[PDB]
Amino acid sequence: KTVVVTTILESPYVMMKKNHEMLEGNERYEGYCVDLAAEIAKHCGFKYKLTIVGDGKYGARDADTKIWNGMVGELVYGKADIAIAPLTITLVREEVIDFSKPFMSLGISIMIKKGTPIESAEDLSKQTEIAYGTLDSGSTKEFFRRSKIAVFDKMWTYMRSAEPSVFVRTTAEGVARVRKSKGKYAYLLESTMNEYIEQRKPCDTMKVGGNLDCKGYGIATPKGSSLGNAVNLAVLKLNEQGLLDKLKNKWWYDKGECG
Amino acid sequence: KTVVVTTILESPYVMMKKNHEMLEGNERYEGYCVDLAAEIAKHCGFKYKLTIVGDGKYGARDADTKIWNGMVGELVYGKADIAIAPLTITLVREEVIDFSKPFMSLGISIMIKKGTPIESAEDLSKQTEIAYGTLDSGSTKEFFRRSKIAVFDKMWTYMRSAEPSVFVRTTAEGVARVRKSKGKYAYLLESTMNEYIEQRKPCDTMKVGGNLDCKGYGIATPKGSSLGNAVNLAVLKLNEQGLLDKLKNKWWYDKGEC
Ligand SMILES: O=c1[nH]c2cc(C(F)(F)F)c(N3CCOCC3)cc2n(CP(=O)(O)O)c1=O
Ligand SMILES: O=c1[nH]c2cc(C(F)(F)F)c(N3CCOCC3)cc2n(CP(=O)(O)O)c1=O
Repeated sequence: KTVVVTTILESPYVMMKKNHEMLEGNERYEGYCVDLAAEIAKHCGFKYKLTIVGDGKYGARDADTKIWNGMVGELVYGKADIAIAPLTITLVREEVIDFSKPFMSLGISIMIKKGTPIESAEDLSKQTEIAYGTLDSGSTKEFFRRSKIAVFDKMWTYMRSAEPSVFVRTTAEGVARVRKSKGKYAYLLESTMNEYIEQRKPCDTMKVGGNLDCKGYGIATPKGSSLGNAVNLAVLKLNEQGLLDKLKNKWWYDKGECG
Repeated sequence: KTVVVTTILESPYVMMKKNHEMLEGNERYEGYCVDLAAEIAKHCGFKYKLTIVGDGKYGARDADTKIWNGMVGELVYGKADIAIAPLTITLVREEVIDFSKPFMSLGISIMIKKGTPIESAEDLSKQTEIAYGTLDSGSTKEFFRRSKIAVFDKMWTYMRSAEPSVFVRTTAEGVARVRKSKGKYAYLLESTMNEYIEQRKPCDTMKVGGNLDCKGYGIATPKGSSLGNAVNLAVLKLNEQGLLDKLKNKWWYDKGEC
């Protein structure tokens, strides 16, 4: 009764150890969610095997085929018993899977090259000298579109029609575009990923302002899992105990490069 | 067999009906959490008695006595089986009681008298001609103490050492102070209460800006309640079904006045 854990390769949640070819099983991996899985496993009392989600995806309905992909699909279709990953708690996913209480809280945020005279989304909306965009598809792009909040709809008005296109294909593209643009491009992305980059060499980016919305990552189990309650109580206790905060400090700041 | 529901009189969550002296039992009360209690009950299959928390409080641990007051205390000390109320999910409360998934999302927000040239917290930070404050003790002032976001810490720098005192003794004081100052005082309070007041006569306040943090209201049960699981699944399904949004629309906007 070894529990199959599905997860995803995304720094610093799960990463390959430098010498991973020499190692086997769970020892190939390290990261925030590697450590979290061990704590949850400990608290619930199960042995487990970490597996990387086959298709590299978090989980969406292939839009017109009704079939779930990513880690969600691995749970609904019985290929994994638990997902321990930065998986966003959403209502469409709650229709088919269960989430624990959030193990991390995050939201959309602004990344700038340090010295950029921007402090907030309002600041970006009021001005055109500094360009700004988001990933070229995903929740952050989707959030600005369907927002009705005036500051956010003005931002969508600007980004949708800007030329050259202010959207980027990957997080790495957005970040390179911030560092290369002399402080005249700003990037909208998840605060956790933003705080992670601000601790990476060459330490020239910074997160500014408060977050623009409220999301959480939760641990997911298939509906009717016998683990659901035990997992939820583990997260609650790990959160109360400060362990979640200690793991965040370890992988973001202890293992950081800019402190 | 009848479960005791503790809740609090807080408009529009639970309110006395116009003719409450004429009625008995659960029919004396009405509101968002009155209707929610009915849905939770329906979904979980229990009869229930609505009772108003004896001391009118939400729940805190007296530092000197270790004793909980309010609805939290009524759950932990066995006076109630469930709280169905706008009770904030917090880490100190989760140590002693269980919360369902949130049935409502809210945050700190800015209430303005209409016509005040303020649109955001940053705006308030850059200026002093318009004063601004919060309740004189509680989570919102507390959030400003420990903030490290630049705009929010500059605000706290200002508010702590301001004269006359920008803090107020009750929400009625803060709201009356917004209406009394023709737009030269701004009040920081929960987004839900802010949106509620903006739909009530005399329709002179409004919520401005986005929320400053992320909080949630949850249904609470004593630790080890057999209802904990049923309630959580009920809230999830009511949320999925849109009932929580419909109840918000009903008590905030359908029954609004502006
Ligand atoms: O559940 C989800 N969890 C996610 C977790 C992450 C992060 F932890 F930051 F890695 C990200 N990153 C966004 C930045 O580029 C790399 C991936 C995306 C996620 N998405 C897709 P989105 O919400 O459309 O962006 C989900 O759906
Ligand atoms: O659980 C809690 N739920 C609360 C719910 C509300 C309301 F908004 F009415 F629903 C309020 N306020 C009274 C109305 O005007 C401002 C907000 C306070 C609450 N508090 C104390 P706080 O956290 O110090 O603010 C709690 O502890």
